[PDB]
Amino acid sequence: SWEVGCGAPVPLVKCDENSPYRTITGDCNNRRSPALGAANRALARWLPAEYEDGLALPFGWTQRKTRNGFRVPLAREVSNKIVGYLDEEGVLDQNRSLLFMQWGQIVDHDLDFAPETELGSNEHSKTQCEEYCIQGDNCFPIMFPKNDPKLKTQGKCMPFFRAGFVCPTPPYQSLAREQINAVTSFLDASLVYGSEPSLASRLRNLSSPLGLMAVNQEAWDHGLAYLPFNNKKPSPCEFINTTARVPCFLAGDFRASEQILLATAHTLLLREHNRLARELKKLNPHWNGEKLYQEARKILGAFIQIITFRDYLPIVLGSEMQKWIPPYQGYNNSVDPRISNVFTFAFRFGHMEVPSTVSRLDENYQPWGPEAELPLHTLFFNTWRIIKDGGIDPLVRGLLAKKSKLMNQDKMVTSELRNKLFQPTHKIHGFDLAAINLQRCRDHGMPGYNSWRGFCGLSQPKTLKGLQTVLKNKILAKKLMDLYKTPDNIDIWIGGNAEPMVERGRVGPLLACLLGRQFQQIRDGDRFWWENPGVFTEKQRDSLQKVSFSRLICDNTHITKVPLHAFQANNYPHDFVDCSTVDKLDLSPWASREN
Ligand code: HEM
Ligand SMILES: *[C@@H]1O[C@H](CO)[C@@H](O[C@@H]2O[C@H](CO)[C@@H](O)[C@H](O)[C@H]2NC(C)=O)[C@H](O)[C@H]1NC(C)=O
Ligand SMILES: *[C@@H]1O[C@H](CO)[C@@H](O[C@@H]2O[C@H](CO)[C@@H](O)[C@H](O)[C@H]2NC(C)=O)[C@H](O)[C@H]1NC(C)=O
Ligand SMILES: *[C@@H]1O[C@H](CO)[C@@H](O)[C@H](O)[C@H]1NC(C)=O
Ligand SMILES: *[C@@H]1O[C@H](CO)[C@@H](O)[C@H](O)[C@H]1NC(C)=O
Ligand SMILES: NC(=O)c1cnccn1
Ligand SMILES: NC(=O)c1cnccn1
Ligand SMILES: [Ca+2]
Ligand SMILES: [Zn+2]
Repeated sequence: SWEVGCGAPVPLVKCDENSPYRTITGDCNNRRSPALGAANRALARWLPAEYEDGLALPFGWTQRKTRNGFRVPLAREVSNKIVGYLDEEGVLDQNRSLLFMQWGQIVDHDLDFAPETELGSNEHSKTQCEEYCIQGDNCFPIMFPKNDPKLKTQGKCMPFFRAGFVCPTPPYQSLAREQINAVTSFLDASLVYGSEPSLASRLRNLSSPLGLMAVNQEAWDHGLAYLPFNNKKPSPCEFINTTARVPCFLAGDFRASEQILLATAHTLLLREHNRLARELKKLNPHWNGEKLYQEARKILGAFIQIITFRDYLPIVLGSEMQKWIPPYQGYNNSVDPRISNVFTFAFRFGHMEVPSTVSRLDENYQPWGPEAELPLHTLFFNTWRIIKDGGIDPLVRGLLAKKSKLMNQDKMVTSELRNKLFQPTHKIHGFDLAAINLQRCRDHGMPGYNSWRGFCGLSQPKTLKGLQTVLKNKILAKKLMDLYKTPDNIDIWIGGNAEPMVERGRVGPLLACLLGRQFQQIRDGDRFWWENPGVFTEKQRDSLQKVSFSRLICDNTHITKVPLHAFQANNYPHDFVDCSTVDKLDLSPWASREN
């Protein structure tokens, strides 16, 4: 009965089966089904979508329509009563660097992107939603509850537009709405190179046969490269400071400039590609542009995969790492490599790891200048602070020496994100990411908390006392029950993040299962996984095994002192060393001798 499937909007595929390299769109990875994992196709559904009308209306759209007999609470009311807090003191993670939060953002970006629908061009459809808060079509405004401080200073709501969906942009009516993943599902550095041919070419430097990525020609970081500017107007980065008038950066991913430390991470990755390309050129003078670029791109992809699976996932999943991601056993073409719609919400556990401020530190790892520490919100879409205020080095020192925020049942998300988020085209630092996450969860037709608990083989609390035991928190379960009248209605983003973290990890049991299962598939179902026999030669793998985020910093910045385990909390100068005692990536095995 279940159909072969739709996909009118989706592009046609032709595959070079000889190709030793990935496509930019992800197509051709799986040979039997070439479109699996490819960008711009529907996110996978691990469970049937749950919409108010079974097809496309989110729960909460029709006021009179209940979910399981109860009205769903406003996303902003759950944010105000459960997610927010005042005191930032004592909220830091004693054993994770700020780099741990940032890498999580980088990895998410590489894997999934579900952009708001496109209809606002030559239209006030976007202007109206914002200006008048009238719910309709793609406009699904986040209404402020009665006692909300924002009602007094910001109006009746926060604009919010429904995510883009496959086939008709216009709503379909026989089968459940499926949201689109605009990027490639493989952990493949698509955030650096782009997931569309159109964008991938624009990022390259084709003026020279060196396989380099294009760089900024208007500014340099003490001779080091910056990413090219996106000269698209309007620009949110110019808008945050019309006097500095510095635009956003142009990277393989559309969100690169959202916050200063993400732009910073993208810069290091870009520098790495060119550094690898230059190096390869030396060793194999005979290799042309396409060759160099594809080879450096392939090494960068492996670097990202290694740092992620070897350093990052174990300290996220703790004790559950083995359970869900057993040691590698090779490529399995039977595995669905597609990112699931629920994983795009599970991975948002990172939102509770973002601290309230960002620091710039000098070569002594001491405050750099008079305004060295800055509130996070002044840093959304902020490029000028990097270009006109010291480059990226002082920021990278902060990523190593400062701490991530620790998830806390009583202090979930910092007000820098919960009350002062800046959204492009909107003019103010007054949005709420936590509310947007909850409204989105509904937009995507997410099944509720207990459906996912069942999916992960975990208990399904039906009462306040039952929920109290699962969350090991009486007061939190009581607020959740007061808001959602049954655990069955609790949105997965908030339910999953409310659970106490597993041993040696940073997420609860439910998230560990959703995340673990996804990463296992991402690895096992990738024909181009770095450790799959034949992708790299065995000597190349011996060389890749040494990659480290410390080495990445050393080779692409002017920082000469770094920790050996960049993700753990590290203090200067004790946990820091000279870049000379740190393993280098040895590109000797890439010397291809032919004659
Ligand atoms: C200051 C740092 C961060 C900012 C400002 C931020 C901001 C945002 C915003 C504005 C959205 C779009 C929300 C929506 O429209 O539904 C989003 C989505 C998302 N965020 Fe974050 N975020 C940050 C950190 C992170 C971290 C550390 C992680 C992971 C460890 C992460 C994971 C995600 C994921 C998976 C999505 C959904 C992406 C997609 O599939 O569309 N975020 N973030
Ligand atoms: C594309 O690559 C060319 C060649 O590397 C770049 O041109 C040069 O700019 C460098 C700075 O990296 C100068 O030192 C040289 O005068 C030029 N070098 C050569 C070998 O000609 C060009 O800037 C690149 N274009 C973009 C947009 O990145
Ligand atoms: C926007 O960017 C400008 C340009 O850098 C900032 O102006 C600088 O800030 C301090 C003075 O407070 C000085 O260190 C710089 O020399 C200033 N330059 C100039 C030309 O004034 C400005 O503070 C930023 N404004 C906002 C709102 O972010
Ligand atoms: C390959 O993947 C399929 C589908 O997920 C799975 O059932 C099977 O056990 C995997 N094969 C091996 C050898 O693990
Ligand atoms: C600090 O973190 C690392 C993992 O990154 C771990 O090996 C070490 O035991 C941690 N220390 C404590 C006290 O948890
Ligand atoms: N961290 C994120 O996933 C993100 C960052 N900026 C915009 C949208 N999403
Ligand atoms: N924060 C964001 O959603 C974002 C990031 N980059 C470009 C546009 N929007
Ligand atoms: Ca990808
Ligand atoms: Zn310098």
